[PDB]
Amino acid sequence: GSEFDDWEIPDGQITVGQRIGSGSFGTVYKGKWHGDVAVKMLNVTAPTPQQLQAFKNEVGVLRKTRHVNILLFMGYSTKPQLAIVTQWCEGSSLYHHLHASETKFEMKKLIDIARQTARGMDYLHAKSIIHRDLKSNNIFLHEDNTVKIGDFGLATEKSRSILWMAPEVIRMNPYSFQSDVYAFGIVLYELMTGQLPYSNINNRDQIIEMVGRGSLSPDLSKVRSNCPKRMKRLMAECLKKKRDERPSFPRILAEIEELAREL
Amino acid sequence: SEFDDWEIPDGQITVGQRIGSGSFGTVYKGKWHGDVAVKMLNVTAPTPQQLQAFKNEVGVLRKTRHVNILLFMGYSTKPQLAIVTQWCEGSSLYHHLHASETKFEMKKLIDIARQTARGMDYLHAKSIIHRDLKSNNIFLHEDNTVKIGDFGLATEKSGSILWMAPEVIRMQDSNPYSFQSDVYAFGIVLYELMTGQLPYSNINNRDQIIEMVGRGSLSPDLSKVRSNCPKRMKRLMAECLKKKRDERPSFPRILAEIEELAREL
Ligand SMILES: [Cl-]
Ligand SMILES: [Cl-]
Repeated sequence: GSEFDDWEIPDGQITVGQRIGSGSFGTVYKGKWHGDVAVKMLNVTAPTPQQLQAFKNEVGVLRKTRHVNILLFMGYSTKPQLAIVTQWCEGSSLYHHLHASETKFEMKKLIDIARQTARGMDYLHAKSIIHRDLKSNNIFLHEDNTVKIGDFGLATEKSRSILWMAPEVIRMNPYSFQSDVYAFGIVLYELMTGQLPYSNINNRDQIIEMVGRGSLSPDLSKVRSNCPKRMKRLMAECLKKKRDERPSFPRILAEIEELAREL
Repeated sequence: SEFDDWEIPDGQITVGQRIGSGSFGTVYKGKWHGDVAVKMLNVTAPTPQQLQAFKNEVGVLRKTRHVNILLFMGYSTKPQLAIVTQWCEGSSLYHHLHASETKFEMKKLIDIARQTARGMDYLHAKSIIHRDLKSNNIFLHEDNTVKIGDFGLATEKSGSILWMAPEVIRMQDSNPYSFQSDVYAFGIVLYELMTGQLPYSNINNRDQIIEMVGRGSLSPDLSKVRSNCPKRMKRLMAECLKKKRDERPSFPRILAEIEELAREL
């Protein structure tokens, strides 16, 4: 029975702190409410009655999409600008661990992260939400070791980073549940290899079309030796160039769940 | 082995976010009865000989205390050689200036300069040469106090060249460091505060910078200072940046001068 007005965090209750970086539609800062929060300042200066109502509509979606493996929407703030407030993940991002700290995860941990990410993506798809922007950069590690997917919000506003782009997207509308599945395949690649795909190609433009046409795909030889065979097989499916040949997330999760029992 | 009441045992620190490289090791956020910073030292298999050398640095670190330098709170040996200090939630001056492009007010900038000079004044009164002062190891605490770090392991003592005095950059293999080369480093820091940038940002070749800064023929372009940088601060900056090192002012005078010019506001 709550309404949009009630999800505003009263002015002054959030102290905004260290700037973290850019996310979809805005800038992410660390903050303090009663506890740690993340605050994403939206890039909108003076919102028209139509843009405010759209913000209301998206917020309405965020309020009802809830799962242990996606960020919790905690409210929005109005001054100085519209902002989305969420819980803070002390473990930062998967990207930061894999590619910036070069943190060493053991195989069991890699697989647990893949499993939690698949659970999260499965829930979003079950709610008919297309993420469009899945990458290790917006997969977060909570202090309690849970995976929290982020950047799934403002989906409709979206329908108005090339490494995770399915070829049909990378050459072109083109976004689908199946393109989400591909980006997840790249995240599996990141996890199972410890590196970004195409690390041997220095020019984007070479990558953009070769992957687009289909003459370039991730080098699977870079996969760790203790990576389960099933996991390798699943990754290859999610990365199918023909989008209709990719598995869906109920299937992906089932495959990772069972594959995880064997351990 | 052999009890040391300042050592933190192998189980008691939780290492968290990797932050980055500081002198002589890697910095981590961590937990020891609360947030701390943990710097893991680049020593692999420490002999009991370097361990005693380290224990001696630790003795000096304990005694070096001032509101404007990091507090040495403990060390570890297992699983790795590490120094623990307080955590500064405000991160470094470098991160704000050149990564976040945080926009500080002139008053705040001058307060940071004032607090950093106080820290450097204390060190120099204890006859300590920092040797590596730069915006990267000037930290802002949650409570707004400036905390200087990276001054430890002085007896034990890249992108750091921007802060290197000309006599330092050209005699790098000859222990060129002095109280006066610290003062220059501080002048580069004033430069960053007053212009919002790294000096020589328009030049691509580090080697060109080393050579030119070494010959005295390249120096920070002081015209790039904000329009409202006080005249006294711009002059101080230029004195700290003198190529003749004995012509640079000492920190008691640098401090006094900043105190007053800040009062005029
Ligand atoms: Cl709403
Ligand atoms: Cl909530």
